[PDB]
Amino acid sequence: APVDPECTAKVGKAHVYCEGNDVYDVMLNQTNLQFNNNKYYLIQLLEDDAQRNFSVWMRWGRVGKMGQHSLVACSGNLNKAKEIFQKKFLDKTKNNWEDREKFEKVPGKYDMLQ
DNA sequence: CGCGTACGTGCGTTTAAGCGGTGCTAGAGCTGTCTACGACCAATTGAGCGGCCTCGGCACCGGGATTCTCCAGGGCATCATAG
Repeated sequence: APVDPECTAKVGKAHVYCEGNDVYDVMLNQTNLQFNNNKYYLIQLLEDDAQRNFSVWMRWGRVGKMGQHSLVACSGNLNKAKEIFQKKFLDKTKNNWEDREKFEKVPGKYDMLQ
């Protein structure tokens, strides 16, 4: 579960935040040959060293290609960052982040990399 | 083969052409003279002609540059699809 080197705007200067089970770094994949879907989605929380100053990285596209990405900055509070992260994970998977352990692949939603 | 417009057809309106006359006069046409211009003619001579050279512009030949034609693609943007 390494920080993406492809995030040039953020590589080098920060360390991804995790907590045991709850790892706020993850890559999800969805393949579906019926509809020719083959897409991935990485999410990464990064902390500043000086202050409690966090950033949420999202990156998604067809497998292999960087496609598109978004940076939502959360210098305000890390809890906001958890909100964005967990809410988006639910939106995208229909699984809660606290209950991420018992993942059940519903059709047309992301699964993660074991 | 399709499409669109402009000319033919037909019909009604206007106006000067045609017609017929009258009248006027410019100039066409005729006639008579006479002169100057061209025919004519003979002699003269030089301008022009045939002949004869002759040199430089042109024909030819070759060779290379440029242009014209031509085709193959360098490369690169439209489009479908992703996420």
